[PDB]
Amino acid sequence: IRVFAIPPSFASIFLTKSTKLTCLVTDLTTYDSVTISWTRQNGEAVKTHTNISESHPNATFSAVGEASICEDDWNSGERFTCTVTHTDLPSPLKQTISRPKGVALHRPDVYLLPPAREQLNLRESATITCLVTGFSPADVFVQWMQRGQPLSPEKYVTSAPMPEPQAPGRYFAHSILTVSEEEWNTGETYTCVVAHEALPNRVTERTVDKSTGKPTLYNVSLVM
Amino acid sequence: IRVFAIPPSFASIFLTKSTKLTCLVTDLTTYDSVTISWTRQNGEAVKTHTNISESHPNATFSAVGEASICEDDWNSGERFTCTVTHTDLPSPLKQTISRPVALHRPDVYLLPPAREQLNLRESATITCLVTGFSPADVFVQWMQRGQPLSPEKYVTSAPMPEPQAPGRYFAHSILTVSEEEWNTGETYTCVVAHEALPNRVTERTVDKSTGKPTLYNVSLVMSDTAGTCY
Amino acid sequence: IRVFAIPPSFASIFLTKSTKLTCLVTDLTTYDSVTISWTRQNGEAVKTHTNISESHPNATFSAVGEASICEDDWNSGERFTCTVTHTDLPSPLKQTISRPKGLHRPDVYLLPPAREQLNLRESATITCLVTGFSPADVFVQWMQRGQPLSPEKYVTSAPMPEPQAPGRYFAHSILTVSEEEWNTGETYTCVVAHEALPNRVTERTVDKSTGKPTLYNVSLVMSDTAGTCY
Ligand SMILES: *[C@@H]1O[C@H](CO)[C@@H](O)[C@H](O)[C@H]1NC(C)=O
Ligand SMILES: *[C@@H]1O[C@H](CO)[C@@H](O)[C@H](O)[C@H]1NC(C)=O
Ligand SMILES: *[C@@H]1O[C@H](CO)[C@@H](O)[C@H](O)[C@H]1NC(C)=O
Repeated sequence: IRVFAIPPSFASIFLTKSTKLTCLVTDLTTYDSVTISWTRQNGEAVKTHTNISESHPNATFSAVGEASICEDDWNSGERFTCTVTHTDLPSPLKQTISRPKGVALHRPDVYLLPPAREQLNLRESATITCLVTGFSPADVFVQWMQRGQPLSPEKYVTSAPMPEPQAPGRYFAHSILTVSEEEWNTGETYTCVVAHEALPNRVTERTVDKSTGKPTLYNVSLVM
Repeated sequence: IRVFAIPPSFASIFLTKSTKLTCLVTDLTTYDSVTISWTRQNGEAVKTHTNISESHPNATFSAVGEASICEDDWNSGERFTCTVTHTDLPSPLKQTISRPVALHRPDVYLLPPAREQLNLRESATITCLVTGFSPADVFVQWMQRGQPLSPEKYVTSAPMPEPQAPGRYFAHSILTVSEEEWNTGETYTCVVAHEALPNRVTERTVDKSTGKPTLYNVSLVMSDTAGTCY
Repeated sequence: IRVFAIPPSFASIFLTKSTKLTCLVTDLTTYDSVTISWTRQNGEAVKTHTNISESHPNATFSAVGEASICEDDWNSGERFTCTVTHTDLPSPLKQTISRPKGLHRPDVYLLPPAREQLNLRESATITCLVTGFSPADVFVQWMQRGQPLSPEKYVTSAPMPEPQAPGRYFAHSILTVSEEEWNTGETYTCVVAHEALPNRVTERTVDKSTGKPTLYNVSLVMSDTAGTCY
């Protein structure tokens, strides 16, 4: 008799440029032929839903209802409801879900930290992280692109959001990039883009090179 | 009715300098005569539980318990079971917790702040990158010339598993400090204690003198009439 | 008729992480049918020992016995008594050994090698100086990269009180390294252990050029019109 719903975060909408509504109903009795539907605040009908998940091997039934709409409807303020109806249910339960509004809105600050000098001494690998702090809300999406070509999602893992101790309403995140030491010698800019709902373009990247953190080495002056 | 028993994490052992295991009962009604105890592999005298809770906001009753054991009798494979004889359950509830993997020495690296970060002259962040270690639950803290900092100042991160390495983990630890408190000192040695090192505890420190790789310059002067004494 | 006893040194509880008490039985006649064991002031069960020593050819009784205990029992205040009964001396000989019941943090000052040693192009000596710590009997070890070196590579000097401060001590520990291995760019950190630091473990690392950037100011003059000055 447990009902849950995962709201569509900004990190998932930015992937396919389209929001998706999902509902997770677990801790129920294993039975088939379960009707899952979505109802709006005004009762307007929703689009066709399919791709219903099966039951878990541990005697747990899970039903997922997919519904794709535009970002304007989700940002307008309309509230949805994951209605679950079945024979064993004495009454059709309801659960509302929407986008919480009324929080802070600060533009993210990207600080691409250069790799440490001692890391390159081993000549084994090199982990370049992208420090992003001072943003609201949390759960932002970051990735890496190789001269415009995105890399595989497996290489980079987004750190879990966590509130900043020195800030009342800001968060921070990390995104490492494990690459070989010999690779970061002929370019490898590794632009760190950030997805947030405060920037005018919602995307901000930084361009670096091998001689980024190293200051000038020559100061030769000519006197004539 | 579920009973949990959180094993003593390595982070709490080093900080408190004393091991302490907790085994409490949950999902129980508001009944009295609820006693708890500790049973070892063979069964001997244990420490009496103290600091009993009162109640919970969700209309339930619980009783936590702590004991005092040694550190050598934990990594040898010994098990500790907290047997609770509930009044409403004819069968006593027993929870056995113990410890068993590969061991890799952690790698400690300190990342200096970026050049563009100091241009704002608002705050400075120092990250001590720790990667390639096993198992998880590693405690990372910061100090200042031998004086430890308050736990509210520095906050560690979660032990996210390394994607490239199938059996390693990486952690992060930020330290937001003022911009003016960086060019006059504040080494902020990154002290980290792990259970896969010959010396257990290791620490590394960085400062502003780590850079400037012999920034030399040669004055090229020719066909000039200065009339001075070099 | 005197039974010696070796107190648990701080240098022995860190290298092996196992504090064990041992009382040396000497100055007695060599005979069989003897009872050697350990007793505690509390009055609980005490583990026995093994590895009985041989017989001294100079007609001197010798016996060694060690038992494995925990680490918090010695620091709590519990006393351990080693009583040995001999046929010639029926009177028991009680040997109560306990740490004194009553402190400054050590300072690691890694002295860089001089230039005269490198001029001979034979070897290089790196010493680690630690001053201002109490009490004595500390442990100094050397580690390379991520593993310790051989025990014979470095020898730790005996503790000696500071002639200036009556409540401070100092220790010395040198290390032999070739010139080629010194200019490679290694660390050769000095990690010690003390019973007063918040983490009890500290280490300091250096490099070939870690003190100052050592910038240059050389000027190249190729003008034949600018005269010189005496
Ligand atoms: C060389 O650099 C130093 C420090 O950067 C500076 O003081 C000196 O004036 C420079 N030499 C010349 C000829 O400008
Ligand atoms: C080198 O610099 C020092 C101080 O910067 C100065 O005293 C000295 O005269 C300089 N050498 C020459 C040859 O001018
Ligand atoms: C030494 O550095 C000073 C700047 O501090 C500069 O004025 C002088 O010309 C330098 N001496 C040389 C280049 O011989």
